[PDB]
Amino acid sequence: MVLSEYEWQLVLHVWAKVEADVAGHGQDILIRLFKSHPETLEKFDRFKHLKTEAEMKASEDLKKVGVTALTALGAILKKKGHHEAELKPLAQSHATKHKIPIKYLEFISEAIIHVLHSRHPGNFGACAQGAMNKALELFRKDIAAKYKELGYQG
Ligand code: HEM
Repeated sequence: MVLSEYEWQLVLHVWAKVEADVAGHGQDILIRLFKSHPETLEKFDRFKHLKTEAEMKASEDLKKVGVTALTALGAILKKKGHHEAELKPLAQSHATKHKIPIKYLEFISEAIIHVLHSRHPGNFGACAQGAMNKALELFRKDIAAKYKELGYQG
């Protein structure tokens, strides 16, 4: 699949809103992920004891993890599908070290869309939601290919 320039511009326009406060957005996204899919928290060896939203919010270390993830995602989205350099090390760490199934990337894609819908309806209307779905789907498909190259199904 490919995104049009129109679609990339919708994706990057709403992404600029995230950058007003990446840490706050990442906190919402991670908490959404963990509460919607408690099994995902088990993958974070440093944080798997933080089993409620109140505990999650009170860890600056967890919020720094959120910043790291969203900063990397922002850089990937700005490659507009020419993102192969950014994905090889990311796939290697998530396939082989963190052991993240592709389905968990579908979960965090869901959480990202949910948080953007909650916080930025003025720039996350119907067209922008479709474009972001496609951009994150492309990210997951390209990661899944790199998983396969490393011998992991995902
Ligand atoms: C948009 C999707 C994601 C992006 C861009 C992303 C990015 C990153 C980056 C850049 C790092 C630090 C370098 C590395 O270890 O590769 C990291 C660490 C990590 N990621 Fe991801 N990630 C994503 C999704 C996920 C998901 C869904 C999970 C688990 C359900 C996960 C689990 C982890 C863990 C456990 C670490 C190590 C955290 C720590 O330092 O304690 N990642 N991620």
